[PDB]
Amino acid sequence: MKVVVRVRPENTKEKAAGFHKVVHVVDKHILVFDNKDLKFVFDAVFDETSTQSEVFEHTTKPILRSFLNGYNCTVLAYGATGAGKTHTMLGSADEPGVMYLTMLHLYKCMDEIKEEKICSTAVSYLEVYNEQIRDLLVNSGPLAVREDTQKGVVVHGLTLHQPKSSEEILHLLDNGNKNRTQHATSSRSHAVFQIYLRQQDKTASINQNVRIAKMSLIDLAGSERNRSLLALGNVINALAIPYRNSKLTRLLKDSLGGNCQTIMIAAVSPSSVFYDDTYNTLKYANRAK
Ligand SMILES: Nc1ncnc2c1ncn2[C@@H]1O[C@H](COP(=O)(O)OP(=O)(O)O)[C@@H](O)[C@H]1O
Ligand SMILES: [Mg+2]
Repeated sequence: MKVVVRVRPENTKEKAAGFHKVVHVVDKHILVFDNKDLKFVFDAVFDETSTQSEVFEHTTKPILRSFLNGYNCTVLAYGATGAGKTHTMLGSADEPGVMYLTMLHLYKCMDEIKEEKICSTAVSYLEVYNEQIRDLLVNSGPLAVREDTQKGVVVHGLTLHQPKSSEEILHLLDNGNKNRTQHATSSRSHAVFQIYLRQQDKTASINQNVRIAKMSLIDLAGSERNRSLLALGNVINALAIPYRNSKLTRLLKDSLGGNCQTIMIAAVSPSSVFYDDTYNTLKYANRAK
């Protein structure tokens, strides 16, 4: 598991009331929390000026190399409410986040390799709220987690989609985000965007049985002081396995387990009003390595 940290910039109000900053980014790998004057080291640290592109380049852009080699991949956006999880994963109208950037790059990579491999993909978007799985793109009752013969986790009843263009990708993700359980969006909504890749050699037959590769991009529930969130942590400690303890971890039974390429983007607010939130998130992220 790769672990990176994203420090968001303070908002207009926070700056006016200019309280002391609780996080100081030294360089690409090192930050300082706070006294306690704690030095943390991470695979990557993105400061207040980081663009979506920089985050993408150091997160899913490399992991896509693994995805196109048939490895399941997982990206977990973790941290307290207001820290940046959604801006990072979904983004805004001006700055599309990691889900969109990932999808465009995937489409570009599939086009580039068409002389070596035959590809097709689909995506789904679901929520876990209160141990209930809801399809975010079609109004349906809660769904259950099953397993195929090859120990692929399936969500029976989840709809699959094929947005071809930039705008369809944006529209799908926006619709999905608006159907998350409301509070603004509930702080306890986990949102799980998944991409399914079928890939085969040029010379294989068109119905060769091929394992579907899965990338999960996950905007987690807020960690501010929820069986799913804590179960996630039980699994993460463990690894460094209680997958069954929760709906979320059951979901990821095939997507965290050794083999998979996984990354955590710990989002943190730098303001001293979020001292405790940030301290806990930083300790959690430090645990995940
Ligand atoms: N790095 C960023 N750059 C600019 N604004 C950000 C950034 N990260 C978060 N924000 C802003 O702070 C806010 C809270 O971010 P959000 O992603 O919704 O938090 P979370 O999903 O972790 O609860 C939003 O208004 C968002 O636009
Ligand atoms: Mg959010």
